Amino acid sequence: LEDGRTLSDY
Repeated sequence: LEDGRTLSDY
């Protein structure tokens, strides 16, 4: 998805 979605998570 996105790192912004969740740092190194998404």
